[PDB]
Amino acid sequence: VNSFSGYLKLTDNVYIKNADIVEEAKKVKPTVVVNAANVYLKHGGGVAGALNKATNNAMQVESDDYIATNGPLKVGGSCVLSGHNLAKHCLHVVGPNVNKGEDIQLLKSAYENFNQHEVLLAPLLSAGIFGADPIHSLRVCVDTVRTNVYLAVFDKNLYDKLVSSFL
Ligand SMILES: Nc1nc2c(Cl)cccc2s1
Repeated sequence: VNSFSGYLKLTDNVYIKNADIVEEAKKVKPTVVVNAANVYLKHGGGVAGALNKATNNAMQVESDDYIATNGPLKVGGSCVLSGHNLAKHCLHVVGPNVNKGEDIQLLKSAYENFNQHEVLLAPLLSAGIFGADPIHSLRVCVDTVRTNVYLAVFDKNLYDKLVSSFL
């Protein structure tokens, strides 16, 4: 049993809810929250910008030190950093950004990072300002992630379309 409430069950291991991920993290304090990161961990807007704002910029400060030591992530890659006030850990995952011309086949590699964690609160990778089709992102998630994933969808309209169209 876990703390997640109000989710629709899509499969054995994938759950979905219309919820503001910043507000969901604050309520649940999950072991892992996933950030929709870029390779520079520059959390300016989107999921990254919203989560970073909720940490009072502490996520960005920590991220800048990580990049100064390690250099940029790979598209499809990830790193584990602090969850600050939102979670124990934040898994920063880089899905491909279609608005930069990145290979959408890298979306499966991105979701494979989730399999290193037994339970996660996450957004749909490469959705929103990363430009991918969220219906596609949900299909790749279901077909790739084997651990227990609780997906948060900000847009009520999109949430209802993801559920109604789910095979
Ligand atoms: N507070 C929140 N901001 C966002 C943004 Cl900017 C994108 C996607 C989901 C959420 S939840």
